[PDB]
Amino acid sequence: EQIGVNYGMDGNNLPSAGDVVSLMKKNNIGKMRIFGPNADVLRAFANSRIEVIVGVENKGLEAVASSQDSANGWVNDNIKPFYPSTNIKYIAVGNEVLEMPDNAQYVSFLVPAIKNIQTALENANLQNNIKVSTAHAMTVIGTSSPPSKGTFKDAVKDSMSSILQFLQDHGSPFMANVYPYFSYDGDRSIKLDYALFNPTPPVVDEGLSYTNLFDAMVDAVLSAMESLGHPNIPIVITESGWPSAGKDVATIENAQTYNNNLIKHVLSNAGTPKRPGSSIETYIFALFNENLKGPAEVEKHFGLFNPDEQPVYPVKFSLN
Repeated sequence: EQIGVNYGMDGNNLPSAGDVVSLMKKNNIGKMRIFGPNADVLRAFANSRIEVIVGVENKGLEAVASSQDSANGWVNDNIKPFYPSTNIKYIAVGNEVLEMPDNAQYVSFLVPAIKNIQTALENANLQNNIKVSTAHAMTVIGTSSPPSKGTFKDAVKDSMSSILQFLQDHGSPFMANVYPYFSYDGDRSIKLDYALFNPTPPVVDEGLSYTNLFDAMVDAVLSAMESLGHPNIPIVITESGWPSAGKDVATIENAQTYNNNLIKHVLSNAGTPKRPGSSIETYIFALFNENLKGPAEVEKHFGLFNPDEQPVYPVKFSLN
């Protein structure tokens, strides 16, 4: 029912955690994601009722993969002290680990880290309350057009099969970072209107109507999961957004259009064409412009808000 955001912290000038809680409450933002442990933040969110995804940082995967004691320590230090007052719902063990050159060094730690974090939750008696997954980039997807033909790249199938079985066994969601922006930027034969949810001819695929690129990308992931024998794993969109400066189509107007339209889309009952009828759990990337991101200028312009909490552009955060 309420939208989520990524609470990215890679800026040198961002608000206190308490101010961030107030900003989310004021704007009916009901879910948030952090990329790593942060006690000050989890403390600030106590009794806020905001649902929280806490990450294991990619650089922390090796420790928790290599030892159950380490994974137990991670849960006991970073999660257990804050639950249930802070409503932690998921641990996202790693971010964009697979099919990403910068993270190739961490790939061998991914699956054992997921499993050890799960065991650590069980050891803490938190397994009924908090589930475990990992956030994937779209680089894990091989074929994506048409969405019905979606597959995983051959190179990730082994890892992905293991991950999907884990998810099925634990009733845990696939977490996807999904950016029509990047798909469009890299292939200008895509219609910009389709990327933005603007009026555009729908794409009919096996009787299903794709009115926008977001739905097409998400459904390619669903088809890919089905192709590995997993038709019943839900998807949480851990990131989606559109930068407001730094490229021809990275503008105030386009970011405003994309994020307003995305919110209206995912909070509605539309669903996606393969899974219609229910809201899509989504975390906008990101709450603030983050002035230490880079190197490309677009990276510093993913915020719904400037660091002073002034909107970068107006956003309707609810269906009301």
